[PDB]
Amino acid sequence: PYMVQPEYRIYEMNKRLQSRTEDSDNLWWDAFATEFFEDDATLTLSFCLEDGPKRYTIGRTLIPRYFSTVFEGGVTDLYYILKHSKESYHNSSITVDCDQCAMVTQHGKPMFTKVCTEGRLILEFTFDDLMRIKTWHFTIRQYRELVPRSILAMHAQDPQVLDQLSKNITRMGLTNF
Amino acid sequence: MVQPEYRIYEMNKRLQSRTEDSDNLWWDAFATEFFEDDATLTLSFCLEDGPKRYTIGRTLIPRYFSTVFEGGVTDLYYILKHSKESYHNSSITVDCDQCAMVTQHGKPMFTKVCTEGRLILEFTFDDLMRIKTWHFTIRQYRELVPRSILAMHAQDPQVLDQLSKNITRMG
Repeated sequence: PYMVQPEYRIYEMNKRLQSRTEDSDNLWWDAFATEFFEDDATLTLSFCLEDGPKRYTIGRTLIPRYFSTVFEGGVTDLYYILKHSKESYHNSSITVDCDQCAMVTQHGKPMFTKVCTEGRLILEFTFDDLMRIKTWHFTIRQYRELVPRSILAMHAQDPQVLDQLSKNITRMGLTNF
Repeated sequence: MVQPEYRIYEMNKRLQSRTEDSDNLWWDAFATEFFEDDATLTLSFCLEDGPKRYTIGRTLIPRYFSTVFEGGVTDLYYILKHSKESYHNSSITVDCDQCAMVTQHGKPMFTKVCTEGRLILEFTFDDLMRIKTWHFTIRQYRELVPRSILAMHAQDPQVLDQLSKNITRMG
């Protein structure tokens, strides 16, 4: 009766990523993959290095493992910004071809780094009622680790920062790290 | 099954089509697309002296958004997290306690600025679904700088070139 256009599917995927928790198990990730990918889908990461092109292709089975992995090291947020996508409708598929795609991951402590991985993202959807990704190909061109700067001078005098210093010397020694 | 939060995704997409040469007329069409003819926009702070509220009238709403692009900014988008949607007579409320306004700067710092807080949006329950009120309570602010990832970046001859250009501007 209706049909989701493909950019709404991606907003859905960002929204679903936002409800992941530190308690989300592997079954939650399996359902994430079942929601958005096809049963035979693949996910490819591509780099152009001095040695030549580097392909990393993940089968459908490990697509859930991949997303769980991106979250592993204290990550709290992951989302996708697609800038100026081009859609092309085919007989049985739609392709979303984004030249400026940014994958954003927010880290927690101690750095609270915002990581931006940017490149070309090619998405092949099925012209389906379900509208799931059949191929995900991400060619990485650019990478940034953004660190919050200390905005005010008095921040370097915060007694909580100095306590963190003193709490190291309490648990470890002064001659000890 | 109507989905009001996506209206802001569309705003994000629409903002991306802004160019370095986007008119005042362009921003007036932007405002007309997403805001009612009588909308207001309010930013709020809780400060040492009490609530401070800044409210913009509809005619000043396009100039709000283009001002955000005046410092050499290249991107502006909104990230809404765990929004609660509410349906009234003729209105829908979108209340997001984790709204992030993200702006990308250009040279020399290439900063990414994240302004975060509570965003409340009142939409008309009609076919255009345009914003009646936009109320943003700013609770958190971060200026993120790209770090230098590799030690050899400090020896880059283009970095030394800009230094050399500087000393020329001295005598």
